Amino acid sequence: AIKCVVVGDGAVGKTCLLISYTTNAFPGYIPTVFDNYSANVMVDKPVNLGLWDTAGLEDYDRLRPLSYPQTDVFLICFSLVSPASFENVRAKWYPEVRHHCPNTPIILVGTKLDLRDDKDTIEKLKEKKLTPITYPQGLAMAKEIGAVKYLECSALTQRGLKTVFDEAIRAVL
Ligand SMILES: Nc1nc2c(ncn2[C@@H]2O[C@H](COP(=O)(O)OP(=O)(O)NP(=O)(O)O)[C@@H](O)[C@H]2O)c(=O)[nH]1
Ligand SMILES: [Mg+2]
Repeated sequence: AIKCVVVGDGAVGKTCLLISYTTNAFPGYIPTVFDNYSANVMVDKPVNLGLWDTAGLEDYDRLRPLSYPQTDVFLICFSLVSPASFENVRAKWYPEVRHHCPNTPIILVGTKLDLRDDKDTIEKLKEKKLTPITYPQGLAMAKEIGAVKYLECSALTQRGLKTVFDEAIRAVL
């Protein structure tokens, strides 16, 4: 099995992405405490992928890193429509992962891709003087954190969803 650990701010869509990917179902917001999912996947070919779905809420900061030993690949996730979560990629998640796992490959994943170029979402953000994260900004952030790939997905439409796991696996094999 490959151990893939998924981290990122509360509500960015970690659980939706894992459940959408393993089951084709879309939940179902219940904040995660901790869950383990597993998929037998064909990449490039069969793989047992163990997915560790972590708590994004700050109450679990002291506990979350207990999950980290032995990880094969990390997914650091941020919502493409939440600039705070994007800044936390380098302000919180990158350092927390690296504190514990200096070497383990990171994939940076921008989530809720279906909302990024949604007009109502862009309007609401604009009122707040903010704008969705664009692909080149995500790429710059991937570079700044030495992520091995930057990928965008939607758990809702499944755009980009398979490639996230193909690349997590390619990162390890
Ligand atoms: N529009 C859209 N909404 C999404 C998508 N993925 C998740 N959401 C919404 O964002 C909310 C948070 O989703 P969830 O996966 O539970 O977030 P989480 O990162 O696992 N939060 P926690 O760290 O607290 O477990 C849910 O209401 C969910 O339906 C998406 O791909 N598109
Ligand atoms: Mg969750």
